[PDB]
Amino acid sequence: GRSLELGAADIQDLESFEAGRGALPARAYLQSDAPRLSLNGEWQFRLSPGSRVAPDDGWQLGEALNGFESLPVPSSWPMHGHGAPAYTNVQFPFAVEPPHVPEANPIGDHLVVFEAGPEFFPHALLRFDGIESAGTVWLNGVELGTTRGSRLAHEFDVSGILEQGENTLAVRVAQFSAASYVEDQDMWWLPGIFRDVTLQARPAAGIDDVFVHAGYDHITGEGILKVEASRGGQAIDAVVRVPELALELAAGTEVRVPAVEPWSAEVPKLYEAAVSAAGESVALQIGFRSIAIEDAQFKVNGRRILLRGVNRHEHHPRLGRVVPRDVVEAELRLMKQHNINAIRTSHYPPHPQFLALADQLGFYVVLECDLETHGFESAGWAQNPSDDPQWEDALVDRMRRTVERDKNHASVVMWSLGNQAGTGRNLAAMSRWTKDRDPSRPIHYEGDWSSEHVDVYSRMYASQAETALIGQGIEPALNDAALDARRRAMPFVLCEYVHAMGNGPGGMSEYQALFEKYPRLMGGFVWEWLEHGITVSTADGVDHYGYGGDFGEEVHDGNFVTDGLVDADRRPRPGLLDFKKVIEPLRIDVARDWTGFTLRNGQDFADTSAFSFRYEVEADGGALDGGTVDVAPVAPQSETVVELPGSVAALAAGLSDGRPAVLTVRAVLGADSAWADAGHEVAWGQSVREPGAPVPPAPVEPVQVQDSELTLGPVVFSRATGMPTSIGGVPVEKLGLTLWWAPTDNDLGREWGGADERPLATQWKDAGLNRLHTRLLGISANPGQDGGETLTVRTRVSAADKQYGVLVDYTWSTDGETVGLRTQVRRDGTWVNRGFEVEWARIGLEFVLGEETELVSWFGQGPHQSYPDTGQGARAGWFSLPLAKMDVEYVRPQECGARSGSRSAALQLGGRTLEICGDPFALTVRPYSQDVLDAAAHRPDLKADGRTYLYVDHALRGVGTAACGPGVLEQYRLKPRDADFILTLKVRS
Amino acid sequence: GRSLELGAADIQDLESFEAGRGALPARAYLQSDAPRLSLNGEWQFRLSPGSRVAPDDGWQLGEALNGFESLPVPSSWPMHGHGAPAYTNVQFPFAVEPPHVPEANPIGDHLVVFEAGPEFFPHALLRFDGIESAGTVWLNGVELGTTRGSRLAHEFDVSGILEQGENTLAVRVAQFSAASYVEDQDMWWLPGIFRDVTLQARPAAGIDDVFVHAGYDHITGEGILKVEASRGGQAIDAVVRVPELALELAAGTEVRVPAVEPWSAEVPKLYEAAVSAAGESVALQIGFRSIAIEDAQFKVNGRRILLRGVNRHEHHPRLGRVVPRDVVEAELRLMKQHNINAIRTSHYPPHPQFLALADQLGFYVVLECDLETHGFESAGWAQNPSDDPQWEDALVDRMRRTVERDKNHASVVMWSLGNQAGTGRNLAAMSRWTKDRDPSRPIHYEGDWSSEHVDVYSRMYASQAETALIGQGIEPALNDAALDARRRAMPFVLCEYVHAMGNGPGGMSEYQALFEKYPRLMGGFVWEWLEHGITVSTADGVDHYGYGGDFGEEVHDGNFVTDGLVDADRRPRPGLLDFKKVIEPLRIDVARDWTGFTLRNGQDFADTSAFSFRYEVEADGGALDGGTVDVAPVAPQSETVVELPGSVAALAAGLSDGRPAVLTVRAVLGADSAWADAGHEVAWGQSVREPGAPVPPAPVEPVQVQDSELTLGPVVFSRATGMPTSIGGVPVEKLGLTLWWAPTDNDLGREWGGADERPLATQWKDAGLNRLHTRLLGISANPGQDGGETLTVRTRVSAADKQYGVLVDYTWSTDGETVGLRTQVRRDGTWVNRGFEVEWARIGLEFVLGEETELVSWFGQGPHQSYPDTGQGARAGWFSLPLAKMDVEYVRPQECGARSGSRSAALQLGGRTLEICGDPFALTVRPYSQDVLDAAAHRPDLKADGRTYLYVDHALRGVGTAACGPGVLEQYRLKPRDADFILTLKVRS
Ligand SMILES: OC[C@H]1O[C@@H](O)[C@H](O)[C@@H](O)[C@H]1O
Ligand SMILES: OC[C@H]1O[C@@H](O)[C@H](O)[C@@H](O)[C@H]1O
Ligand SMILES: OC[C@H]1O[C@@H](O)[C@H](O)[C@@H](O)[C@H]1O
Ligand SMILES: OC[C@H]1O[C@@H](O)[C@H](O)[C@@H](O)[C@H]1O
Ligand code: NA
Ligand code: NA
Ligand code: NA
Ligand code: NA
Repeated sequence: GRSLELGAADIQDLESFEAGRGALPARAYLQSDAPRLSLNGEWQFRLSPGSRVAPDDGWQLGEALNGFESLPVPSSWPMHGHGAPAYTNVQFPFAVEPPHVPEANPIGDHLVVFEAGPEFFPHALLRFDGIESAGTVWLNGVELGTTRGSRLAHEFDVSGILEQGENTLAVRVAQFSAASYVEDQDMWWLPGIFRDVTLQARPAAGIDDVFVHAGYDHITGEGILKVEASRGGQAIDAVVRVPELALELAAGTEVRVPAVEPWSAEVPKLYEAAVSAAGESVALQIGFRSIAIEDAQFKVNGRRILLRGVNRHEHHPRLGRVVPRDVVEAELRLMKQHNINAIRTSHYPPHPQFLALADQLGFYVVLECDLETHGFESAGWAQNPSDDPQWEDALVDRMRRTVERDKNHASVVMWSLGNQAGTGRNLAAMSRWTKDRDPSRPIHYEGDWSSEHVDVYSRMYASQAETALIGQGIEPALNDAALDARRRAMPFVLCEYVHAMGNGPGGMSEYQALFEKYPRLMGGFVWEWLEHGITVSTADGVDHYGYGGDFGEEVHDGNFVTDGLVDADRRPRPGLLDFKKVIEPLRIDVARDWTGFTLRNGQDFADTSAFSFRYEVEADGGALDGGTVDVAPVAPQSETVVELPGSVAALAAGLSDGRPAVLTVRAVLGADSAWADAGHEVAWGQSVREPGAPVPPAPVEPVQVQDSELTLGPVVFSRATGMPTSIGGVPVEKLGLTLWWAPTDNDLGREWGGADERPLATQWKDAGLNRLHTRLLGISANPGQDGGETLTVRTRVSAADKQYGVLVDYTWSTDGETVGLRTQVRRDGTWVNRGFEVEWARIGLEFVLGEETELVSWFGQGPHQSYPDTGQGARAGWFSLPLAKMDVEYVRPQECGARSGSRSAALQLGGRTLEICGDPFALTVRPYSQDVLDAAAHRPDLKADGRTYLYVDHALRGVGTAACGPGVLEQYRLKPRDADFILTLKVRS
Repeated sequence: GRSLELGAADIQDLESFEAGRGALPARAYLQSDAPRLSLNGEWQFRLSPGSRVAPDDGWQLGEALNGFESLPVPSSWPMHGHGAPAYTNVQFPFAVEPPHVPEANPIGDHLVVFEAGPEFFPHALLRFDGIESAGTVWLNGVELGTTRGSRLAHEFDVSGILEQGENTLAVRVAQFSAASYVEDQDMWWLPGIFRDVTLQARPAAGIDDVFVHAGYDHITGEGILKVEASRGGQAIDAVVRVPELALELAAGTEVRVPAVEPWSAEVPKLYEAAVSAAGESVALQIGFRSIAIEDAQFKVNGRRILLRGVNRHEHHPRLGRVVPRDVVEAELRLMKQHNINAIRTSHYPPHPQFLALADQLGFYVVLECDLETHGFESAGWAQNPSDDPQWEDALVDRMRRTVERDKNHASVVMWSLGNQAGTGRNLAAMSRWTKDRDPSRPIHYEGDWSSEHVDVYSRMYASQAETALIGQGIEPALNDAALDARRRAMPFVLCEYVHAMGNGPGGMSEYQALFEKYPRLMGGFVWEWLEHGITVSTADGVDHYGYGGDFGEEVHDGNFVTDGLVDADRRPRPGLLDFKKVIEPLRIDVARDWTGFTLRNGQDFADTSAFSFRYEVEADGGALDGGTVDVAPVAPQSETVVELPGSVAALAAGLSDGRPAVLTVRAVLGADSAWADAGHEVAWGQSVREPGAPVPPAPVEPVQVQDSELTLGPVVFSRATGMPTSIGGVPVEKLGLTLWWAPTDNDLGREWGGADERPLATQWKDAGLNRLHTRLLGISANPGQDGGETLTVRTRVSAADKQYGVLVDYTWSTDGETVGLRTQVRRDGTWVNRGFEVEWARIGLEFVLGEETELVSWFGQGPHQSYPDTGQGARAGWFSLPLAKMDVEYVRPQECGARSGSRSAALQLGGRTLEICGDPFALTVRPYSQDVLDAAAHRPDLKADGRTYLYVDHALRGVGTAACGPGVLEQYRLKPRDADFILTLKVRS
């Protein structure tokens, strides 16, 4: 019969399996002297909820615009009130039935008027560097075409459509399209024209495309240069000038430069070049380097390299997918400042401006195509576009555009087909296309472990153990003997490892030792550089980051998008401070006798001439000595023993026994670089003269007994509970055993393997670890010394409904000045619950004091937190921080702020100071309780209550990376056990 | 050394394994002419948080009372502001380490001054009928003793301690003691002196104990009477008078009464008797009945009986464990009014006054000892007191006191050792003790399935299938051949079945048919009679019930305590209305031709003389005919065919085809009974002349097309969505498919068996059933009739991230007056998620109307809700209720209120009325959405939004009893399938 539905045609276009239509051939992004006009600025924007109600009212013509309001472009429009951001990880936010699209599909109509001078005639084009996800483009009312591939560039010919003077550009953007099925990255869904829009003139006798080939003969030191130039796809005559190298050559001819300085992330040497035809000149930066796979090793310029990498998404906490250039420059500088040398453009090509910065600052780049079909996995990959022939042209297009845009950049050392897209015919087609087009760069793809269509073997989150087996070449064989032979000849990369969500990542050091030991291991890229937090405010206007669910999403994945080394505003997390140290390119081992240090240059190409080597001896009262020592340049992968000045060793010999002192040797920048100023720290090592264990105070002065209180020097006990009620005028509200901490994001993740896959957080809750109860068994005084008396308080700790417990005995002693506390812990019964062994977070004490703390000082590791499998970046020394600065501003509050390896601590409580000494303990000080910390979903929920929560831990569990990847390694697990530890306390007024 | 802890002695007493000390021998509760004074009234009360701080300040003497305030006694003191109620099911609220007690142990000091006249001298006693959990008792400063067994009676001799005139009674009650380990019932923890306190004189030549033996010879009709009387444990001479039977006999001699009328729950004949010694007379009610197990059947007075039972806890929503006498009488009347004939005193003996009411109203009683160790189960029963020899005397005591108190009551037909206490030596000792003491009553205990120490085979929540196998005697054998032979000779009882939590219970009819078919099946007792809800109010003072967690509990079990047939205030839930019908003691099957009905007397002893048999024919406009028919008494377990007056059949023959009419036959009380008034309904049956399927309207008048709307008679469609936007001026805000409902408590329970034990609620959430999305595929008009046109709207329904869907096509038609809606549903793809088949809650439509509804009327089943496996109590007829009265006030809001079997419906929306007809559909009407219903944890969270949510379901799932016991039976499950159904709509103004 009849057909009455609306918008069927717009929707049928959105449901297209094809690439964009009407676009010029894909080419490089080129700096050209051709006239250009940026259309970035204030556009007009109208939002309709779906195609069926998007007006077809000739709005493209620019006149009589009702419903339109101002909107900046580039933009991610949900970041400007229009709709809301939405976060899913794997799950699609719409029903999975490709190529169909939901009825709720935000449609954004963009319109801008601009002036086209005569220099854009006769020929010109319009360039869009990114539209998420489907663009339709009209100029002065005529349709130029459509765009597909949200992070890829499209160029449309406007010759004979651009009119001199006023022009009107109209763009209809659909959030969802068939392309959404192939853009399922773990990140926010954010439609918009989110990258540059540019009018460019195309002069006659110009240059459309250039393909730089710049190799390096590491034996002769020769460069191998060929620069290809074309117009309309055909090779053209052009001249290539490289002044610094005294070169003038024809485009299209290979020459041998007698001697070039080769490009690497370490020494990113770049030669300025120009490719000139009659009507247009293109300016290039040329880095001479050759990539090769040899002996199951990934080599640049003849050397195996070590990738110290991160996964870099593009995200801004207020602008969405638009990352301003000053943020890009700052964050790339920040990466270099933390010894990073490699970037994976997870999981799509970056802004085109990124590539020149990577060339200049020096990163080995894995440039990744915009392709991810992860949400088909949950259905056994049924309908996976990667293996559906109908999607072949769309996916080859995506790969073509990815390669063509960035093929001229030395920093790109690998092409990646995409991410988490399964296996399939279209991936093979993308590989063959890339391999034919650009043999000079190995192909990467992790989704197909057989590695049939790639040149490197890539995995995500392989455990340290499996990595060690791969490093030795003894991983299990593939069933296919041919494929196994190929894959065993491949070097191995962790495209994602040590997931950096919340407190953590743990186990980074164990990976690094393998990277150093085994040449086949190329290194690894941390998942991920940044947290995708989005700024939002509450009533009082206090700012904080939002995550999945905080924007009304029907389906989401919560804080899983906040999984980074820096926050959305690029403030480092402790994991980055640790990472910087783990990947430091020099190793400095200070001799115990302070006569010198062993120095190993862990770089691949550079020597140590860029570094100044500094030493300082610090003591309780500050610096005793310091200076700089001169070090003959150490070659890459070599080592030497540097003598320290004799005054240092002599100072060590003169220290009275038990006086703590720390010798630190640092390698800093001898001069300003392009990524940091002179004096910036790159590497360091220490040797510590530990303080002698604190003398327990003689048990002098007998305990005083009263009706309800007991008194032992400065300590007052409740005779009912047997617990201290004040120490030296400091009110104590509670003292008890701790075995639990507020779960980290890692603790909320499933630990696969074994019959028990409950997250540790759930194991703890089931076991009652968060709700310990204490029963008093007895209190007794015993002869001490010369009248004095110790006080022993015996308790048992358990939880409601459990038969297992620990016996905890506190023996107190005092000489009137310092208080001696010995704690003994003994397992009672079998610590099994729900059929599995219970594990502990800690063995420690919680002191709850009835006064606030202004300042915390300690001798130990710092300044930032450290847990058994983290804190590589925490060095030995003396530290002091205001209470608030002891905390860590994770988006979801969780256990954090512990300072492991403390020998002494001092809390300033108003006018008094509480001092704690003893054998190594971890230190934590909070203005709120653990229950307040666990309950909080965002930082504003953390309310101070005027108390001080002081945690002193004899033992801590590790933090691992169980949110995604390995849990805590065996050596850092904490099974129930017996324990004993001494402390001394003292209050100064 | 020294020992400084406080309260060690009080705590060591609380940790005692022994029974109470200093108490008189256990005896019956006896109505005596001895002087008595109740000390119930306003006592003084002081609360301390534990033994170590409970003052030892001579408070027992009554002078200088600081910290004391007024408190009524009996009381559960947390119900009066002192502390808070706390609910755990299985889990103990304290660490499990018997006999030890937590430091947080509320200690309640009770004190009262009273006057003792001379009639309490020389000898007297003090009687406590219940103290939870540990009592210490002083009178005028001297310690009488202690109490253990919280629901058991203790009596202390006060001779020479009671002083003439003023006396001061002091009682220190500890909430927790070693006894708590054996009182772990699924209920609130509520300390207090919660039952009577009584001063009783003990005259010389009195009677301390009496033991009535009153058997019945069902062959001769003789009574067998022996009344034992004792003083100080020794048999004494007394005279027994039974006037009605012309008997005067000696105590201690067995006589044969020539003819007695025997006692049963159906005919609770009681003979008044007095047992008199010189100094005291005891008044008794004697019911002659004999209990016997024969041929694997439980028989009373020579007949197998059917138990129609409930589990009766003692709970009051504002007074806790104190249940006022008028509530006890009312609720027992209410039970009889719903055909219940049996009570299990779950899981402790009731108030002593209960036993006379049960004798008088008529219930077969399972009287259960106060014993439950359920919380040791989770540890493999390690340390279970039931098998720990140190607990033998305490547990034998409990059983002794239980039996001695109530052994004289005919209503007690079984003794139960306790509940969920595992297996063990002490249970065997309790059984042997009871068996020696009172052979006249079989022993019940469910915890030991081997049944070694019991006389009946008892289970909880055995499935209908397993019950059928037990009923046939073909359940699997025990390993022990001797024990198997014993158990197979036992009749079988479900001490708990068809858990009545929230919407439900389902599957009651399938159990009942087995009880009727198989003599070995004794029947069953529903878990439980009442919800243990506790009254609380919010800001505006609106009252509602609280459950676990609503009182600050650290560990609890939420609404699992609200699992009853009536609410805390004894308002019936729909499950009780269904239960009443399922267990109705007469079966009335009305003949299709309306000539008569088959009547089966399902009683065990009584005939049908107590019933008046009434008929009524009702039609659309009300009653057409009615009257009473006389029925010659039908013997128990017999049946007959009763003719109806010829006018009834003739009326059926005269009905024009399609005119609905309902013949109902009811058996009501011919005269007032002791539990209801004359006319009270006991049983009923119906025969319905169904209305003819509604004629679909001729598809006349063609559909009108506009830019954004389509019009088809009274219906206006949105051309974008293709859905109605108004019908006859009634705004329609949404129309779509439903497959999901707000989970019931049953849906939140694990369905054991199979690899999938996710609750159904979780299966639905994982599957996206609660978040369906609809895509429009096409809208088309088609030739109807004489110009007219149908309108077909094709849609697909799925959910985000899922590949499965349903195709839903709506074909609309109208003649200008009525609207015809045909809906077609077709499965698209395989409905599997997380590896398991998805099940649906329903196949229906949700109409969301933009106006409120005042009234709902329908022809179908009613007046209360009905689901496929419930609604036995809903009868056919015409019903009309205000919107609010369509809802069901479950404590936790959940799916409820559906009216299955509807043929027509009418919603009054202000001035207009919306009418729905069609083949059988279920009807639900709410002022709030399903998401609001699912989110709500208490009724105050249900906010009306001014809309009407109308649900019309072609198919519904059952509700089952999966919260505890069987899920939905196979025949009521709802697997994805294709479906089609027609409806007609019409708006009257
Ligand atoms: O012009 C349409 C097509 O032209 C091809 O030559 C080119 O490889 C593609 O980039 C595509 O855009
Ligand atoms: O390419 C084959 C691989 O595919 C992955 O998706 C899978 O998780 C691996 O176990 C491996 O089989
Ligand atoms: O008087 C103490 C004991 O006396 C026994 O004769 C009696 O069986 C028990 O009830 C117990 O109370
Ligand atoms: O008495 C033996 C029984 O004990 C129960 O606790 C158990 O759940 C049953 O499976 C049965 O073994
Ligand atoms: Na992914
Ligand atoms: Na938290
Ligand atoms: Na229980
Ligand atoms: Na709910």
